[PDB]
Parts: sequence; structure tokens; C-alpha cells
Amino acid sequence: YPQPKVLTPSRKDVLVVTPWLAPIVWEGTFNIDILNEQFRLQNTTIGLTVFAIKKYVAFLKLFLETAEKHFMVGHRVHYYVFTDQPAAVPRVTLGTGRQLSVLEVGWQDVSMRRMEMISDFSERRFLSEVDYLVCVDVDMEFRDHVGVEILTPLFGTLHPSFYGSSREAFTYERRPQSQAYIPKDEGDFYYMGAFFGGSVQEVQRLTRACHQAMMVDQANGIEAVWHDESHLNKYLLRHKPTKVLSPEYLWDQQLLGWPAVLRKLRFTAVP
Amino acid sequence: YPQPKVLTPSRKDVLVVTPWLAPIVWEGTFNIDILNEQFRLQNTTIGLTVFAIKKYVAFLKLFLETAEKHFMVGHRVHYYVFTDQPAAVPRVTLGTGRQLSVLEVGWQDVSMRRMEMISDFSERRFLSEVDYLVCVDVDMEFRDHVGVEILTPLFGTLHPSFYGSSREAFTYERRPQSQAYIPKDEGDFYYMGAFFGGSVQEVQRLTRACHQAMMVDQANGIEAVWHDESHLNKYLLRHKPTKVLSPEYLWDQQLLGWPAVLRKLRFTAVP
Repeated sequence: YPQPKVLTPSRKDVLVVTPWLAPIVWEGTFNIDILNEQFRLQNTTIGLTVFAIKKYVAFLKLFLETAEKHFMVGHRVHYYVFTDQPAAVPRVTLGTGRQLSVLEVGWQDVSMRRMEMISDFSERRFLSEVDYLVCVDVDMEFRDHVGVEILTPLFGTLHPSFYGSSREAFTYERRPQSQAYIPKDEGDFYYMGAFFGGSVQEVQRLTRACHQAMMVDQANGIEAVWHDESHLNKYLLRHKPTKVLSPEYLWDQQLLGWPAVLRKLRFTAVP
Repeated sequence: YPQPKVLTPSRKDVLVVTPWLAPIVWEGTFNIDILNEQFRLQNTTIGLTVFAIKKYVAFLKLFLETAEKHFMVGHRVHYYVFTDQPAAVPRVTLGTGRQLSVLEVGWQDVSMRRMEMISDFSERRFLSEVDYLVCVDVDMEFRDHVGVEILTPLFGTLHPSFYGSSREAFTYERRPQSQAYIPKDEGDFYYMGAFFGGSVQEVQRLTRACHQAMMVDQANGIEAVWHDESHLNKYLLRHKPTKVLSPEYLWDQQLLGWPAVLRKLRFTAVP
């Protein structure tokens, strides 16, 4: 491998470590050959959850085809597709060591569905073999490597509309009557609900907390401004992630182009 | 706290994350108030081990006085002083939540003593309450903050003579007959034996491995070039640390001055 050089920053343009010493994952910050060896030595298994409800089942074919090209290639992967149309999941051929299961799903209860269902699912014993869970939205495609550099006990992803913004511009929940409330003077980053994950335990804990917090808000007649994302951000403020993914990992090229600071566009919105 | 800004590097002059995404700890990379809160919430206890043998017992008074000013202030600390002169340990008054124990010690077996004794010690049940062990040399003084930013499952410290050097200049053990052997083309950094640590488990594992490797070398009539440091470096090459401390943490101002890249000189040689 090329020797790291102590007197040469890996990036001169971006913050690559948070103030609580969690890596912010950008191209140029990691040697994937080292990371792949470390994770393969542990026989790492990654579960990928994705919800595809009503017309959004149409997005599963490109999402899965492109996951097979770019997501955790060479590691053990299990896809868990949550859908109300289990018979409509496309038959995509998978590489060795990779499996897919379909979990059938049965307005505020639809708002709670994602955290409720990931919470119930994440506690099942059929996950005993799975080491990390990654939770993403379906109306996306992979365009470049998304691999074991993201894995850690708890991660969030910088929202691509906000990574350049000050915190008062962040769209946190600002009513103190909501469990998701964040005061004006608080907050590290604005994380997006479309891509988070961690170890199975840390994802049990995040989704239980978000689900329980939303049920309290429902009981009180309150819907947070950005729904489970608002709760995700209150959670990650109090329980800080151990890696943060850069917007390479969650981007919309039609809306935001391809700025110089993004050396790769890895996981993008489908236009 | 001041908002981290994604488009502003924390340092423009130094590498702050290794290629396996371990933070390299420099001033400017961490907000100590966040870290202190995270560690205090876990009631973190840090054990500090130090050997002071023969004439080196003279260095304990300034080492302890200055540890009390700068080492893990506000956290639970237990000092374990290994010495052949247990009656010569100075009576230094300690802050609340901090305790000191004296462990009496009884040429190649002196070379193995540090890893042998840390290994036996690290497995004792009187460490049940201790979360991290930090292992340093005694002929030093603290001059500035050394705190919970260093704590992680496994850490090493960049040797201050080598942080600017290419790997072929590193003084690894280069005879393939030694358990410490590192080939010319391998190596990430040169770590110093004077400051390493981690969680109690990871320090059990590092010191057991180094001790067992040195016993094999002794059986074969081989002493590695830099003794247990050579073994430390073979270990940290194969089991990569989860933080690396910058030379702020281990410096000699008489030999090396105070370069601009060191914003603080935290733990230094006594001239």
C-alpha cells in the first residue's frame, strides 16, 4: 500500500473528522484494500433494508441491479425488501454470498412505518448472522463504490441540501412540544433519513428510540416537521454517530449537479 | 459548541485520519467538551501504568505532580507504579476520584519485563472497574492537556523522530528470523514504545502478543533491534490502532524544538 504521510492532509477542501473524532467519509480518506481485509477477516455480513411501497416498487429493479455492481461487493450481503406488493419484486440475479428476502408490509401510522418496521425486524433472531444494517430509500441507484468504509457502530449521512449550511438554516423540529425538538443554538449536522445504519444493536436502539418518540408525539397531536428524519436528527444529536458519510453517499445530480468537492457520486436519486 | 463546518478542514497542514479511518489526534481536531461529556456519561476509569526502576524512581515526583495537573482531569484515574523501590515512591497529593497503587517488580528478561508485567497485571480481577489502560514511560512530564480524546480500543503514538520519514527509514526489525520482522515495503507508521494503550482487553491482547513473541525470539537467540518497540510495531501493523496520537503526545523539546505543526507540547522528555 502507499505509505500515509503525516505532513500531507488527505483532503485540503473538506472536514474529514468530526469534533468528537468520528471520520467523515470522503474519497481520498480511505484505502479500501486495508478496510476490505479487516472486514473480510471478521466474515462481515451486511443487511440492506429498503421499503418499496405502492408505485415505488418500480424502482427496485435498477436499485438492486446497481447494488449488485457497487454495494459491498466481495462481502456477505442480505437484502430485505419491505413491500406491500411482494409479488412485484423483480427477480434480479445476485452474486455469490448475497441473498434477498421479501418482507410484506400491511397517515401518521404510515409516517411511523419505517422506524416501527425496522425496529421489530432488527430484533428478530433470523438476524443472528448479520453484523450491520444499512437503511436506504429505494428511489435511488448506485453509481460508484459503496463499501465497508461506511461500517461502524452508528452512522448518519449528511443531507445534500444542507452540508454547506449554518445550523439555524437546518430544518430541525423547533417546537418544544415535540420529542424531536432541537433548540436554535444546538446541532452538529443535518442528517438525512434516506441513508443511516450501524451495527444491528445500534440500529435496534436508534429505530426503537425514534419509533417510541413518534408514538409520544402522535399521542400529543404533534407531527414533527420532517417526520422520522426530525427524530433521526434529535437522536444523532444526543447519540453521536461513530462515522458520518459525506454527500458522495446521498446525492441528486439533477437538482445539485456534480460539484468539484464530490470526487465520486456513489448513490444518487433517480430523476 | 461552535458548529463544525463541512467545507473547512480542521487542519490544512497534517493528516488527521489514517487510511483505515482511525483519527490522528492533533489540537484542532476535537471539541473536548463533547468528548468529556461522552466519557463522563460512561463513568470512565483510566489506569495509567508507569515503570520506575533503579535511578528512574527520581522521575516519579514530577511525573505524578504534572499528571495531576494535565492527565484526565475530571475523570476517574488510577496510577499503577511498577518499581523495584516501592518505598521510594513519593507521596504526591491527588485530586478527588484518583488513586495510586505501587506494584513491586522483582538482560533479555529485563528487556521483556515491561510487556510481561503489563500482561500479567492487565489480566487481574482488581482491574474489573478500569475501562482503559495507558502505558507510558516515567522520564517525562505533562505540560498540557492529555485527556479522553486519546481513548479508544487500541492506540499508538507516532515516534517524534520518524513522523516525517518514509518507511524505509523506519527502524523496524528487518531480520526475517525475528517474530518482529517487517519487510521493507510494509508499514504504516513507526510507533513509539513510550506511549500506547487502549481498552483493558486490547491492552491484554497487545502485551500478551508482544511478550509471547519476545519469548520465541529469546528461545531462538534473537533480540529485536528496538526490543519491545519492535514487537509493538509488528503488532500494530497487523492489528491497526483505532486512534493514532500525534507527536504532541510524545516529544523531546531539547532534541527537536517546538515546530509550528505542534500547537501544543503535551507530554515531553525531561532534559
